[PDB]
Amino acid sequence: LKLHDLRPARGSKIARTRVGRGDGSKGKTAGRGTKGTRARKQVPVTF
RNA sequence: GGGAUGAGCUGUGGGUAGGGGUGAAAGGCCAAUCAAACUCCGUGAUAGCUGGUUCUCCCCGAAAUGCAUUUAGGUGCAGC
Ligand SMILES: [Mg+2]
Ligand SMILES: [Mg+2]
Ligand SMILES: [Mg+2]
Ligand SMILES: [Mg+2]
Ligand SMILES: [Mg+2]
Ligand SMILES: [Mg+2]
Ligand SMILES: [Mg+2]
Ligand SMILES: [Mg+2]
Ligand SMILES: [Mg+2]
Ligand SMILES: [Mg+2]
Ligand SMILES: [Mg+2]
Ligand SMILES: [Mg+2]
Ligand SMILES: [Mg+2]
Ligand SMILES: [Mg+2]
Ligand SMILES: [Mg+2]
Repeated sequence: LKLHDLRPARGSKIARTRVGRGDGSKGKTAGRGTKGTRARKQVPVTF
């Protein structure tokens, strides 16, 4: 009863990763690090 | 300082338009930009390049080597 009693099952919802938001998380390169192709583009799988 | 009756100077009106014009020829000039004007559109062109990418704490923690490469400052697989 009482919609303020419904909650999701544990582990079903996790927070997304926000990737360009300071040093305490994926810092400034947002997990890329590099300076080459992969810093700005994707490499085709066939390559 | 040169020309200053001449292949002179100048007013008004007109014509030639972009791979086109015009040039007593310098790649010169075509509205302060010309080895191909300007504006809008394709268009948020592309850039293996340069720059930037924003709150927190806990655990772990590298690599700068091999092979291949229109390859060597890029990338694929291996290694970590
Ligand atoms: Mg910073
Ligand atoms: Mg990453
Ligand atoms: Mg890289
Ligand atoms: Mg580097
Ligand atoms: Mg950087
Ligand atoms: Mg594709
Ligand atoms: Mg004389
Ligand atoms: Mg004289
Ligand atoms: Mg006219
Ligand atoms: Mg042109
Ligand atoms: Mg010359
Ligand atoms: Mg001019
Ligand atoms: Mg051209
Ligand atoms: Mg298009
Ligand atoms: Mg440690």
